[PDB]
Amino acid sequence: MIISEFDRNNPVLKDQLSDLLRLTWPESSAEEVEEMMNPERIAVAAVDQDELVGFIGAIPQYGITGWELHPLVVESSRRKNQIGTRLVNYLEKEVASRGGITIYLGTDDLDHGTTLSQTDLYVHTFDKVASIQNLREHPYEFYEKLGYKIVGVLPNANGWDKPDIWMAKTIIPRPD
Amino acid sequence: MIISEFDRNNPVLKDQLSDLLRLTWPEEYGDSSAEEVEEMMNPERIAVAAVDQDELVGFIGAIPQYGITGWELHPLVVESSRRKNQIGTRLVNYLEKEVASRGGITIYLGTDDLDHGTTLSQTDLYVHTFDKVASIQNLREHPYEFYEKLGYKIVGVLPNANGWDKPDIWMAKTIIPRPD
Repeated sequence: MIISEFDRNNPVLKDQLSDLLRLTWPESSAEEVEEMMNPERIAVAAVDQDELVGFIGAIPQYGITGWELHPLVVESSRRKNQIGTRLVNYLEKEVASRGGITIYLGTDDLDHGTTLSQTDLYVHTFDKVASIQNLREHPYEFYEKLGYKIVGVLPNANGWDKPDIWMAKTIIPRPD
Repeated sequence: MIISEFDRNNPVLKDQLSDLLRLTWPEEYGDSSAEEVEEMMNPERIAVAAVDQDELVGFIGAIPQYGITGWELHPLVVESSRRKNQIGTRLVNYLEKEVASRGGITIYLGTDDLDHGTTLSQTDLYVHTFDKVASIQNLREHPYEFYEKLGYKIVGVLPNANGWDKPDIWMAKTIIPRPD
């Protein structure tokens, strides 16, 4: 398996990304893939032989300092979590290379995956954020293991008690 | 002065909006004004105008980011007059009503602290993040408190968003009653 910057001129590789996004989330695909091919963004591919098994992207939202991690998609396979970890690490390195400081992301709790759903998050917001528990292997803990910290929540974002969890990580050393 | 829905077929209103976005924020919309005005008039979005004597004095917009339930408040632009905060309060209230009418549940926004406007800047926000958020103080009339007076609560911050110790403050408010 090789991790490299996504070659945006391999059309079948792009269509592989578009099938991957088609199959992981039924909620089509070519339009969003073309948004992910913006030269403004960072696009990283994880390729085994000529098969695309992983893709990760980042959007510069705050100049060059703040980047949003979107999306991360890995074919359901063996070592899925390892490919995802490697892609995250490579993306952090790319963002640092361009003068980036922090990567942040939103991961939704749509079906009671965490203890932040099914509760009124405006009451003791940060006490509930600090005491979060993973109820159904929600991906938030995946990023928590890679150094990302929950720094915010959007109450009722996707419907009542279906919030978005905001996680961030500063990927370069603090100046001293 | 009247707050009403922005007429997306008014080129005169559009050019007034592009003049306001140019003059209030020369940094952002000096070259982006026609482009971003056309981006702000997307029919999926909400566009609300504040007009006094056929002059566009205020504008507020909202983007549906989470289906139709979660909306981001962007942008809010008021001409620098003595009634700036009244116009803004007025626009926020009208926008909340608009978003609720369209099936929206929560409106959220980001307000950046670039130069020590609050106590959340000029510090490592990764050290005692939520205690520093809870003990926040407005040092130089930062807009976060303007939104706090309108019912918005700080629900998150992004440390080092705009550079080291120049964070973004995330605020949210749910605009419809809790169903029982």
